Amino acid sequence: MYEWKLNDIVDNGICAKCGTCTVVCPNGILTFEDRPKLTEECLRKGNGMCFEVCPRVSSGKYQIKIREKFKEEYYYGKGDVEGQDGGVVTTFLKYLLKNKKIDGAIVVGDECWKPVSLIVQNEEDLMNTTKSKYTVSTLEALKTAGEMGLEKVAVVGLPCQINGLRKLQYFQYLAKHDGELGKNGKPVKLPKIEYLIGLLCTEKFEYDELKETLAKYNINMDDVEKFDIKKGKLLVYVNGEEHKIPLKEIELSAGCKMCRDFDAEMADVSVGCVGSPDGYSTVIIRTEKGEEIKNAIELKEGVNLEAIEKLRDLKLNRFKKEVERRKAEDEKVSFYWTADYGGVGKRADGTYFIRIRAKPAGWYSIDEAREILEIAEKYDGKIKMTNRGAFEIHGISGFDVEAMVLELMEKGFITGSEGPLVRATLACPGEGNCGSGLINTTELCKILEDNFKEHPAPYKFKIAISGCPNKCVRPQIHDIGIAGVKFPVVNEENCNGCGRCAEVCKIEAIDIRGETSYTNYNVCIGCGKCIKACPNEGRDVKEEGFMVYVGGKTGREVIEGVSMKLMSVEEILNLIDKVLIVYHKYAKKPQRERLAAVMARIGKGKFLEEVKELMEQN
Amino acid sequence: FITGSEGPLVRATLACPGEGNCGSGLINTTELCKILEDNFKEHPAPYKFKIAISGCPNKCVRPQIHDIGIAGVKFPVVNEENCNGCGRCAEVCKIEAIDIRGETSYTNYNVCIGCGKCIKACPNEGRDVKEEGFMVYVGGKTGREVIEGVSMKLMSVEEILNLIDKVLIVYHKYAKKPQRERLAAVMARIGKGKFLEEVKELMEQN
Amino acid sequence: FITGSEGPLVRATLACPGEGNCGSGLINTTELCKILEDNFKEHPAPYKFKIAISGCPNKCVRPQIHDIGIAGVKFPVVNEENCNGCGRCAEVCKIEAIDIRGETSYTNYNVCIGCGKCIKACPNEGRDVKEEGFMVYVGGKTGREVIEGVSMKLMSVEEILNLIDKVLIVYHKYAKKPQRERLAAVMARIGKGKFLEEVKELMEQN
Amino acid sequence: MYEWKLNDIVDNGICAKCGTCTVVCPNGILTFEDRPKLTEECLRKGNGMCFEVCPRVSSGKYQIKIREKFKEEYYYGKGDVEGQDGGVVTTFLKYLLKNKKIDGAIVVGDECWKPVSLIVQNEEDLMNTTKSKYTVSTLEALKTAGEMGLEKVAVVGLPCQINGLRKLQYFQYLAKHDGELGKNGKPVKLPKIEYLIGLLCTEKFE
Ligand code: SRM
Ligand code: SRM
Ligand code: SRM
Ligand SMILES: Cc1cc2nc3c(=O)[nH]c(=O)nc-3n(C[C@H](O)[C@H](O)[C@H](O)COP(=O)(O)OP(=O)(O)OC[C@H]3O[C@@H](n4cnc5c(N)ncnc54)[C@H](O)[C@@H]3O)c2cc1C
Ligand SMILES: Cc1cc2nc3c(=O)[nH]c(=O)nc-3n(C[C@H](O)[C@H](O)[C@H](O)COP(=O)(O)OP(=O)(O)OC[C@H]3O[C@@H](n4cnc5c(N)ncnc54)[C@H](O)[C@@H]3O)c2cc1C
Ligand code: SF4
Ligand code: SF4
Ligand code: SF4
Ligand code: SF4
Ligand code: SF4
Ligand code: SF4
Ligand code: SF4
Ligand code: SF4
Ligand code: SF4
Ligand code: SF4
Ligand code: SF4
Ligand code: SF4
Ligand code: SF4
Ligand code: SF4
Ligand code: SF4
Ligand SMILES: [Cl-]
Ligand SMILES: [Cl-]
Ligand SMILES: [Cl-]
Ligand SMILES: [Cl-]
Ligand SMILES: [Cl-]
Ligand SMILES: [Li+]
Ligand SMILES: [S]
Ligand SMILES: [S]
Ligand SMILES: [S]
Repeated sequence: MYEWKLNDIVDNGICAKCGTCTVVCPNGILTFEDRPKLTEECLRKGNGMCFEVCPRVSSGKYQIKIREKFKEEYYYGKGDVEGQDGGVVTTFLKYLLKNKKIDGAIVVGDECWKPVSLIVQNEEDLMNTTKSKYTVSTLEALKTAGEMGLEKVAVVGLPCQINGLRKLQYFQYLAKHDGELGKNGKPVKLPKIEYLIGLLCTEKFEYDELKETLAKYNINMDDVEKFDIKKGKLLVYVNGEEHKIPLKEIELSAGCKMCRDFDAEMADVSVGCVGSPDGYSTVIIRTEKGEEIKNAIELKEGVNLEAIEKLRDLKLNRFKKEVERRKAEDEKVSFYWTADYGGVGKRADGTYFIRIRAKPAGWYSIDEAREILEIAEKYDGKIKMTNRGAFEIHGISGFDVEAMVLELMEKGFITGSEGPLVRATLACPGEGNCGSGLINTTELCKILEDNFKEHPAPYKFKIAISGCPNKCVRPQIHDIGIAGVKFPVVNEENCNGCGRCAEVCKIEAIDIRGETSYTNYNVCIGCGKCIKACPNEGRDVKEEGFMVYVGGKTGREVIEGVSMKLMSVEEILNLIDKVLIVYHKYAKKPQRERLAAVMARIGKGKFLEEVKELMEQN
Repeated sequence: FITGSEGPLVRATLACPGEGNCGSGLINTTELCKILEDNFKEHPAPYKFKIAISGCPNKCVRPQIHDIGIAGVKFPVVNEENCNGCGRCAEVCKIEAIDIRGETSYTNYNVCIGCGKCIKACPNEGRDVKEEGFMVYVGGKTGREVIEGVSMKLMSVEEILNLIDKVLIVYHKYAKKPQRERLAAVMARIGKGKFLEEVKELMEQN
Repeated sequence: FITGSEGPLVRATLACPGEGNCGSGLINTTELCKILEDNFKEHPAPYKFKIAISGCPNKCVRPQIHDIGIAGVKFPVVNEENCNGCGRCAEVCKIEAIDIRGETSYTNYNVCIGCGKCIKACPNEGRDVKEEGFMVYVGGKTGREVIEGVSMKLMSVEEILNLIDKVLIVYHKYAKKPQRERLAAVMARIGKGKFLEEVKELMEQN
Repeated sequence: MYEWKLNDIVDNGICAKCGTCTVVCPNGILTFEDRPKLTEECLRKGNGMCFEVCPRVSSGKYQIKIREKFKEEYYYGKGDVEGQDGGVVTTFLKYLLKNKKIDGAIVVGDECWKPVSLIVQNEEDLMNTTKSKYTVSTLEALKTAGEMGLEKVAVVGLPCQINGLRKLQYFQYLAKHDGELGKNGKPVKLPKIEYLIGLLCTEKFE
């Protein structure tokens, strides 16, 4: 009926039926019935925020996870309400409402097992939403919460819903622009999602399919008191009886076959039954927001982690079997999980490139280079050497990306230097390799990489380290630049005006006069060459070390960083850490505002003064 | 294998993956790089001489600060009959050159860098090509000093070959300090307009 | 009295006292300013258009960031038979372009800006005139942005009048936003080399 | 009454009743009856192109005249049709139509001495517009010509109308921006005003 880009996901059985896309539309022309659908013509043909938040187009997982910095602490517990298992989810939501942490909760109730998305603002309304509904649910109450103007909500969701809503939270980083403007010039109205409470999930069903399946076992769904999925069985409690149906005999919603995420790995806290005794819920705490559940539930340790891990593996194997089937039948596949990994980019022709983060100063062992070539050959890749000294492998099929990246990681290689984060530090050969080198660039590069590699930033962030003021790797137009320097001072007792030093100074900073020489320090760049060329011990070291620049860049615009001063390695590490903090503080446009643009916007002195203050608190 | 790219001569030409490889690529950077290498590799110059070719205005290989720089460009012009003000193109323009107004859109050509992104993103055939080709810069460098080359104009491959040949001749004519004076230094010394005028004259005799 | 120097037109030309008034002056700034005013005062342009004339490279009236800039210059060349390496000239060169060596001296022409002071300070007729005249810059501004104009070359007063006339014509031709696009913005938009090439072609038809 | 800034001119007896303001509105919410009138709410409260073309707010005459570079040659004559005086205006308009110099003429007819602004495209319709109508006239047919898509017109106007239409021609120089965009994101549709034929005038009556 209407042209809509996501029809590619929905019409080919890849859609998770999570409901994320239908809550973000600023024109309100999307609704979720049995699937996402347009209620009228979209002038963009679906080229917009719906498509951009869809977790089955692209997971966004790597860029989200490096920001959330997930932990993984395993507990089990029970609350004080009768729930599906322990009543933990509802008890936690009651605690968050009581303590004014949220204005409401987005939860799933039911009308005779037909799920309904609800915005609940009080304990009484929350009590109708306990228990699992094992059929397609939506997130539509998020739109209602936004119409009501609620500031903050918690959302309970299946893994696919958690993944969509993490893309919503991180939209500016993943889509690289602000939320889509509607016809009236304004973005969609939605509450802030303050807590993401995830459910473990192996599958959900279409309501009609479940009801028909039950009818085959002479069960009237309308009469069921409770459903459960335990140990490969659908449990059905009706008329005071427990009925078991093997899950193998029930058709799952088609999109669950394309699913990889069992335990809602991106949630603040994930809750399930696997791994914990009956009557308790398993609780996997991953973030500081999730850590607040400790205040709501008396938690215990002793989870059966292997029971959880086996379901992770079973779900992954199901996904792999379905992808292989689609490959064999030439059916549509959306390679949404390529974004689980750093260093993966999509080429113009729909295959991918994999960037191996450049090693310090571009040194590679022969064995290392041979290993890269062997992996490239195995996957039909083509070698491209980048201008930061990285191997980049081109032409990789979406079907091979994950396997190849994992093989590279097993051999010890890090894929990365892509996306809004600290890119591979670029250093020259430096002292003891290049005859002009004044500092150990390789080791400083290794130190900077060890401390900051792949650390997130509002936009790409690039560091360069040159061994001398020739600045071959261009530190004076990098976000942070370091250049080795060694300034001379003439020794009056020894210099005899022989004249040799002036000959090696290409910038002509030396004045040979009578029986002596001078240095013009308004021109001298501290290359140290005159000190090394003098045969008469006529030039001593005035000052030497690591010269530092902050706030430069190339690309669309050339900006020279602000010259700072000579700094020690400890000071440089402090500086980089605090620059990243102040950049985060003031950046307003992820994936658009480089550090130099933030400094320009707020004032170079103001930005540098705040960095110095944080450094001194360190 | 050819050992080289050292000393006072035309160094290895630096090109990105370009069109058909990078999703942003607008020109065949590899083939143009091969052409420039075939014509000028290891040709002597008063000092090191570096050429760069970027596939689009993101300029990853920094052509705007090379002795000679080329950047692929593709400028848009809105088709008033098709554009409906949907708003999608403005979302892909990171430098915010696009004005969405009512049922149409506009381009601010004092900001637009000709990346072509809006043309590719439009779902309604609302943006056509205004102008496209190889944008050329002359007289930049990095190293001890950062100098942005003089923006020239769009040029054909044949014109670029003529230009590079003539730049090298005029550089040799006016350079006085081999191994110290880059092209940018010679242009600064004698006047950028004087230098480029003489290059143009030699190109026309060609 | 003429009321003016306001709106989108050629504003009052700004000149320093120059030769015979300022001790550093090398050219007759008052007369050149009078000539430019007589030829172009209040002439329309797409946006304000400002000319400055400095008497020497100190550039007190800032010709290097004006729409058209002129600076008087006088470059030295050492008279090898007369220079005795006394050292006086180096003392008056604030930019330190002079190398005193043994019984002679040298000038670093990658630094010398042609102020002529060494010629005047030498007591031994050791420095003669290498080159002198009106150095010209095109396409600078201050205000909301700082832009340095493109260095051209030394020009005659006859050539400068031709240049200004043709710059104004090419500026009109390519300007799209009256009262918003300065000359520098038009040059940036279409390419500095492209703009200056068109100017030269019109100058040659004159 | 709908808020409209040009009410400061109309309500204080300064309005010339030329009609210029009511032809430029890109939303078509201005009409001219006995005076300029808003037919619905203006979101800008009249802060826009109507006010910016009004010759009684600011003449713009200096910036216009330095561009038009008016001469002043005096003649008298008669055409070949019966007019007010010599029939010169109608004859000239008949010549411009016949030689395809314009697609139509904006002229003032009458219904029993009530003036009516007309867009005429042939000699037959032009002949009903001879003679002076000494009461308030408008320029409203410019809007019709714009709706019809006519490329070029001639306009006959009283001095105040000529002054307003010169501001329209020079809008970007005087208002310092492009023509106002309507709610649909597009500017007003008007023909290019290729000829402005002014009438001498000491007064008009209600
Ligand atoms: C591979 C590489 C070019 C090369 O030929 O070597 C590259 C490749 C891309 N760059 Fe870059 N950039 C690469 C170095 C650069 C550099 C130079 C550097 O980093 O030393 C710059 C300018 C220096 C700087 O940024 O300070 C650079 C400035 C950009 C920009 C403009 C950024 C800006 O702030 O102006 C973009 C576009 C954007 O980010 O919007 C971009 C975007 C890209 C993308 C990801 C665009 C795309 O996919 O549509 C390109 C991937 C194509 C591919 O096949 O890999 N690339 N890019 C370089 C990889 C370096 C590495 O190993 O990590
Ligand atoms: C290998 C390399 C650095 C790297 O880590 O990758 C390099 C290495 C040297 N550079 Fe460079 N330059 C290298 C790229 C650069 C660049 C970047 C570029 O070319 O894209 C620049 C600045 C960009 C530019 O020049 O426009 C650069 C600016 C210099 C300069 C200063 C030139 C100037 O005009 O300011 C010198 C010293 C000199 O020429 O006096 C220099 C001198 C040198 C010498 C030959 C100095 C020496 O031997 O004492 C270094 C050789 C050391 C070695 O181990 O190879 N190198 N050098 C780069 C080789 C590129 C290639 O494959 O051909
Ligand atoms: C009087 C003066 C300032 C002063 O204290 O001396 C001046 C006064 C105004 N300038 Fe200016 N500008 C004056 C020299 C400058 C200069 C310096 C120069 O011309 O040497 C510049 C920057 C140099 C340049 O333009 O290259 C300058 C850049 C501007 C700008 C920004 C232009 C730009 O392209 O960025 C504006 C605003 C605009 O044009 O939009 C402006 C606008 C104005 C206006 C007309 C704005 C207004 O009326 O709202 C000011 C009139 C106020 C008044 O009381 O006169 N004025 N203005 C200067 C008169 C010079 C003369 O005698 O002709
Ligand atoms: C379709 C589905 C499949 C599941 N599969 C597994 C599994 O394989 N293994 C496992 O360990 N656990 C699974 N669970 C989770 C488990 O059944 C319990 O829901 C979980 O342990 C929480 O129990 P509780 O007593 O603490 O929560 P309660 O206090 O009972 O609260 C239950 C919460 O679940 C939410 N909810 C219920 N149905 C839906 C739905 N369809 N979509 C979104 N939210 C919903 C409600 O909004 C409510 O907040 C699944 C749940 C669902 C809905
Ligand atoms: C209100 C008014 C006052 C005038 N006062 C003087 C005066 O003081 N001194 C003087 O020398 N001449 C004045 N004239 C001009 C003069 O009356 C003749 O119109 C002029 O000489 C042209 O005559 P014509 O035979 O060549 O033109 P014609 O061929 O007769 O054509 C006359 C043209 O006048 C236009 N026209 C008529 N009435 C109006 C109007 N109200 N508004 C705009 N356009 C109109 C018609 O469109 C037509 O094209 C005045 C005209 C008007 C309308
Ligand atoms: S208006 Fe935007 S969010 Fe809505 S369906 Fe269209 S592209 Fe999607
Ligand atoms: S996976 Fe979710 S966000 Fe994507 S099309 Fe389906 S319901 Fe929409
Ligand atoms: S298996 Fe669960 S988390 Fe996955 S698509 Fe299905 S309902 Fe969503
Ligand atoms: S920056 Fe200096 S030490 Fe490093 S490769 Fe270049 S010349 Fe050698
Ligand atoms: S510093 Fe050394 S090389 Fe230089 S003039 Fe003195 S003695 Fe000679
Ligand atoms: S340290 Fe280098 S730049 Fe400085 S005087 Fe010595 S040779 Fe010259
Ligand atoms: S310059 Fe453009 S085409 Fe080339 S790699 Fe960069 S983003 Fe791609
Ligand atoms: S050019 Fe295309 S993407 Fe942009 S507003 Fe117009 S129809 Fe939409
Ligand atoms: S071509 Fe690029 S810079 Fe220009 S308007 Fe389009 S997206 Fe923006
Ligand atoms: S620019 Fe030179 S001649 Fe003019 S006042 Fe200044 S120092 Fe004197
Ligand atoms: S040029 Fe003159 S002032 Fe300079 S060292 Fe020679 S004799 Fe002395
Ligand atoms: S002309 Fe001036 S800048 Fe040049 S060497 Fe003489 S005193 Fe120095
Ligand atoms: S919409 Fe604009 S032109 Fe029309 S009355 Fe309003 S301000 Fe005036
Ligand atoms: S444009 Fe003319 S009719 Fe309108 S307010 Fe001004 S003088 Fe009056
Ligand atoms: S005297 Fe004539 S030109 Fe003046 S306002 Fe009246 S009608 Fe217009
Ligand atoms: Cl998912
Ligand atoms: Cl970040
Ligand atoms: Cl040579
Ligand atoms: Cl003009
Ligand atoms: Cl008037
Ligand atoms: Li010396
Ligand atoms: S990049
Ligand atoms: S180099
Ligand atoms: S000004």
